[PDB]
Amino acid sequence: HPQLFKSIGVKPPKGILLYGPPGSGKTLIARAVANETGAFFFCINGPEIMSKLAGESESNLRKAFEEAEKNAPSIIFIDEIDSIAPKREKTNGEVERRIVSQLLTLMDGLKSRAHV
Amino acid sequence: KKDFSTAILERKKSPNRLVVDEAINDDNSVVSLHPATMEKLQLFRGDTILIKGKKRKDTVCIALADETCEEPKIRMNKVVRSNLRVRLGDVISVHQCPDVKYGKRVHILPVDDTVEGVTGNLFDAYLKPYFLEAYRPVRKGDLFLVRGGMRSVEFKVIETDPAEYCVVAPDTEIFCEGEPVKREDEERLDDVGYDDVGGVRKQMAQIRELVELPLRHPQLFKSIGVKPPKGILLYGPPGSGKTLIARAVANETGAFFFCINGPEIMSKLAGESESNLRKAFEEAEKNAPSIIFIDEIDSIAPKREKTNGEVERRIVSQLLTLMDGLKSRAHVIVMGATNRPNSIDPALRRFGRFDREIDIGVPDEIGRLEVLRIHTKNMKLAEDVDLERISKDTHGYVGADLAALCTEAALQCIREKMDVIDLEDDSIDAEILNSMAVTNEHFHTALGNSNPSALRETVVEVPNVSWNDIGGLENVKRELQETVQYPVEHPEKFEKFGMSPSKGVLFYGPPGCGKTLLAKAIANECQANFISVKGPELLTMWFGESEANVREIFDKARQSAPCVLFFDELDSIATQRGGGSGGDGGGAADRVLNQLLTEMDGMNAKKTVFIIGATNRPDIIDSALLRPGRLDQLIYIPLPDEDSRLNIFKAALRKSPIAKDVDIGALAKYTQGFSGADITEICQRACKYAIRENIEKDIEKEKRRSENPEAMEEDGVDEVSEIKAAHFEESMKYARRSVSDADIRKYQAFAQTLQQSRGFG
Amino acid sequence: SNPSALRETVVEVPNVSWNDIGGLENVKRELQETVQYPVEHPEKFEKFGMSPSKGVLFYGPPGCGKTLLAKAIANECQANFISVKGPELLTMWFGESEANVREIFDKARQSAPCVLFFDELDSIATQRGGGSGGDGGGAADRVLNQLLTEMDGMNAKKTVFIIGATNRPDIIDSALLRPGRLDQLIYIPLPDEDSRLNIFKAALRKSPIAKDVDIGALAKYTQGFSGADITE
Amino acid sequence: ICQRACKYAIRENIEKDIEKEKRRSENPEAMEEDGVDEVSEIKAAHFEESMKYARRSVSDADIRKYQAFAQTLQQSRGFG
Ligand SMILES: Nc1ncnc2c1ncn2[C@@H]1O[C@H](COP(=O)(O)OP(=O)(O)NP(=O)(O)O)[C@@H](O)[C@H]1O
Ligand SMILES: Nc1ncnc2c1ncn2[C@@H]1O[C@H](COP(=O)(O)OP(=O)(O)NP(=O)(O)O)[C@@H](O)[C@H]1O
Ligand SMILES: Nc1ncnc2c1ncn2[C@@H]1O[C@H](COP(=O)(O)OP(=O)(O)O)[C@@H](O)[C@H]1O
Ligand SMILES: Nc1ncnc2c1ncn2[C@@H]1O[C@H](COP(=O)(O)OP(=O)(O)O)[C@@H](O)[C@H]1O
Ligand SMILES: [Mg+2]
Ligand SMILES: [Mg+2]
Repeated sequence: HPQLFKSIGVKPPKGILLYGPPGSGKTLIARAVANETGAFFFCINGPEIMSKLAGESESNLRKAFEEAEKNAPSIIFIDEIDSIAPKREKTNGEVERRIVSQLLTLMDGLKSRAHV
Repeated sequence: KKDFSTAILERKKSPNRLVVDEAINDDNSVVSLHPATMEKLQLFRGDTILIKGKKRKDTVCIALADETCEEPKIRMNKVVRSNLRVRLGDVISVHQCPDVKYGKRVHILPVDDTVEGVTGNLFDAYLKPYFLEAYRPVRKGDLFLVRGGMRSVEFKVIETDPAEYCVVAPDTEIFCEGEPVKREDEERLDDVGYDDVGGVRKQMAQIRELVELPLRHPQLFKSIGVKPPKGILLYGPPGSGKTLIARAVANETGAFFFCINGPEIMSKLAGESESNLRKAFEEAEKNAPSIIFIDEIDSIAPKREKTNGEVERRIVSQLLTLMDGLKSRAHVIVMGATNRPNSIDPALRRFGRFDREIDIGVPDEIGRLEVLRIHTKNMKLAEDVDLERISKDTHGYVGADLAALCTEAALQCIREKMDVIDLEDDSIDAEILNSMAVTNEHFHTALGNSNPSALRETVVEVPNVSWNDIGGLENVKRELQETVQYPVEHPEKFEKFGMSPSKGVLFYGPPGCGKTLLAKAIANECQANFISVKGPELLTMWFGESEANVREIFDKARQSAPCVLFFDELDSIATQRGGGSGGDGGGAADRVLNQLLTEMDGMNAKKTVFIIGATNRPDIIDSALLRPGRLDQLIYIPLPDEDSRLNIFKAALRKSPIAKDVDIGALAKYTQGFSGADITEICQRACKYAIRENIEKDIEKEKRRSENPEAMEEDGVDEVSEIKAAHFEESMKYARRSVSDADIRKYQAFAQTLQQSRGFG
Repeated sequence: SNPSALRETVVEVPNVSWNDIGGLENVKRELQETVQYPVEHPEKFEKFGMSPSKGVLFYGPPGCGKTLLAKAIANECQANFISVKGPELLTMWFGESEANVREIFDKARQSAPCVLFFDELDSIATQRGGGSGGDGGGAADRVLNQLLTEMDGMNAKKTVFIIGATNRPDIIDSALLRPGRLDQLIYIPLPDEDSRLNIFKAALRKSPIAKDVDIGALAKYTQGFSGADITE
Repeated sequence: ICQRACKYAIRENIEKDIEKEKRRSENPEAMEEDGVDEVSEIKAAHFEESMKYARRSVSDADIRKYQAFAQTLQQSRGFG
């Protein structure tokens, strides 16, 4: 129902961060919402993206974002952001910095909405 | 004289610019002036004039005359004003167009939102009848509204021949050329202008003086002979409006823009960033004048110690080498946004590189009100939104948090109306989908449902606490005035005697008497920026950030002169250096004390930045802080007496109703030597007893009325409910003083120890 | 089987009501008019102008009915009750460390309204005297200052109440008694003859009692006994 | 003491200046008379006012302590 937000004039939020104890139902809640709302759900696992070779991880993330923006409406359930985007107290891994910056750039370029 | 620190923003009066307001005539190409305006401008009947508005927008309109119009107003209708991106009460320039040049290969196409369910043909019923031989001036891109019946069809002028502007003559051969322009054209709603940045009127003034003047007036700088600065480095709390200010000042000036991003460059693989930066700079230089906004510059040039990465070092070196090469003087201005001035690699702070630094701090009360009024110009507000109280309630909210608050308020307003709307489909009724106006209750709910983001930030403020609501202490007030205001307000007269006043005061006395109140009041009266720093904050931030705060506090106090820096609770750190001290905590306390002593020996050398400290027990204070300079001046804050107690009682009860039989003088005589804050606690306890009595009475009356429904509304209504003598009698009997006679005797003993001048009476 | 998240924080509404305690009638009235009214009837105070006080320090003999009082007031207010003891802060100072205390207040801020409770303050609120400071064993230098800094920011929030308890009112530092940080002080006394009668009735409410036992005789016998001793 | 006298003198100077300005403002018919601001030197009244508040930075025991610490190094006094 985008009509309400068109009439009252507010941009709906475009990001949710579920956090809680490990094994408490976060993935289940996300999957239930995706299946109940009938949207084109898309899953990006943490270690799965982080386990691939250099250069391939950015390609996978870019492909996933483009595919989600291709079949609007869509959802991109990034899983375990702790693994792929850790807190940067001190790190030197070039692949880690590249993947974090790629995620930031894609997230900030997502502002063209199209129900993502 | 005038304050010229913000001398660029204000307009200059001219007989060529007028004010915009409403009119009567409703033709798409007419505006009604007063004949005196035409006489002053040497304009006549039927002339087609050019109107120039905000964000470099302009149009052509036919100017007619009427006596009802006022000379300083233009009487602009709604459609043209919408095309000019202005509102009533703004300034619009006027000129004359010599070349009408009726168009030949014009193009006129409609808009999607008005052709939905269109009645049918628009060529022979909407376009030709009202624009053939109409001689209406037309400018490319104008969204003009026409009616060929009940339906109003907006039209966008895709193309004209001549391209800029023309007149719709019968020579125009175009029909409704099929394609309706979608609303996406207004999706890029002319990006950001200047009215979309509000709350900061000095930082924007500095940015304008550094950017818009070099790129639009090289004559002044060439005449004076000064080399204008290139590097600019915005910084402030995250989400406070840095990128927005940069876009506002770069899009309004009309210069070539180039928005480099931090992670965007960093995301690319090694060996490409070094090429991307060089290509970006070489492209920007080629299109003088040029602005290069490098967002999140802290990501691509971090502190070298904090990275120890080869690729990071290489990209930093490439950036430095490129930046030093901007001396071509080809009007290339670099603006590197960040949020921590201490986290940037210091090699970028040298001369030639980023050297001007501007702090986009958190907005104040008027700033928050202005941000709210800017953001709520689209929501369907109700007729009871009181934004002044909303702005006053919110403290520590940066602009982004205020935008989130407005969005949350609208979401709450939608949620409150969830009873009627279904879930399978929507659009149950236009009227039901209408109304739903956001009232004050939604704003209160959203304010209670949200959190700030700048509570820990040092709020360099200008307190509103005046001399009043303190009471008594006339001698201390006058001594503080002579110590503070005169060296700031009249610095030239002290040169006549050549005796430079000191730059420190110490406040010692019983715990709680208005020690911070006097400092805040004098800062308010001098209108100097006030900074409140406490001992616990420094002690915890030492372990938080490895003592990278104490120098920063003095730097932020020095960059805002005049300033009355205030240290509260020196008793934690400023204790004398005992011989039995030990441990990490004592070491940290002594390190903080020594760092403070080192900084005060340079901040009190010059620059006239005032320092006032307050301590609860003076004899335990280290004797280093009483040497000449630093905190030499000593002031004792006494316990208030009967007259002062009456004054403070009146100040406390000024904001609350009081019964006329409560002899406040009898309360003053009732108390003796109380600790200032205990009087406020007595007032609060009286208020609590009064509230309990009033709520009990109301609940009993409601229960009585519910028990007997037939008892209609009697004359009994809630009165003023003044705090009567019973409340004070019940409260004062629970009084518990905070300072025993031993503490005041110790303070008096110390005061007399210092006051060796007792024999000079 | 054993839980995997037993060490997680506690956010709940305790089931203890006024009837679970007895003898503290005046303290019941005072706590009601200090906690319940400022949240459930807020606009009256701005009607009178002066703002209420946020924070209450209980002091009394060990085991005399302090924690039960906080539970009861949280139940009456129907606000989330977050309980953080003394040693937990010290052991987290070497776990999550510096940010840990902040996190607690954040979970107090996001779960408004709340009644944050600090028991065993004597372990951390030792006075900042001449012998204060010390190494990592002297947490009174770090956690006390961090707690003061965090507590000075809660004044802005309308309803996040702070309650502390301590058995050693003498050793408590003086920075926790200035207005803005635990302004009010309440003395929780040892239950007296009527109070001991009520507490014995409350303790034995859950179990059958023989017909030959007189509660009054036990109450007169047990004069000077705290609540924990009656329960024992 | 000298700085206190200077500050009191500047207080007197600003008070006199504002008094003259108010007198001129009242009945603005009063033109620019010959009462121009004088040298405004520090007067004996200012010094006497300041003297009544000056403290004493050295007690009666520290002087004797320093004298003893010096005298223990001056043990040739008995043979001088
Ligand atoms: N709140 C819940 N309601 C119903 N089933 C649940 C709930 N939480 C967990 N489960 C079930 O428990 C199992 C594991 O939960 P799952 O949602 O897969 O873990 P998770 O919380 O996603 N793990 P983590 O990534 O550590 O947060 C599944 O079979 C779920 O159906
Ligand atoms: N002073 C301001 N005036 C008007 N709008 C503002 C102001 N400050 C922030 N905003 C609003 O804040 C929203 C987003 O803030 P923005 O200025 O984009 O964040 P930022 O501070 O640039 N982020 P970063 O570069 O990550 O520090 C926009 O919708 C702006 O309208
Ligand atoms: N004479 C007074 N006039 C106005 N307010 C007072 C006075 N004395 C005490 N107070 C009140 O007492 C409170 C604390 O007093 P203060 O002197 O700030 O204590 P401290 O010196 O410990 O900071 C203030 O909020 C103030 O409103
Ligand atoms: N008024 C009371 N009614 C019932 N039990 C009480 C009462 N006061 C204390 N108790 C008993 O005291 C115990 C809890 O004491 P607590 O409040 O934790 O004291 P402390 O905080 O000193 O440990 C409970 O087991 C309870 O049975
Ligand atoms: Mg999971
Ligand atoms: Mg930015």
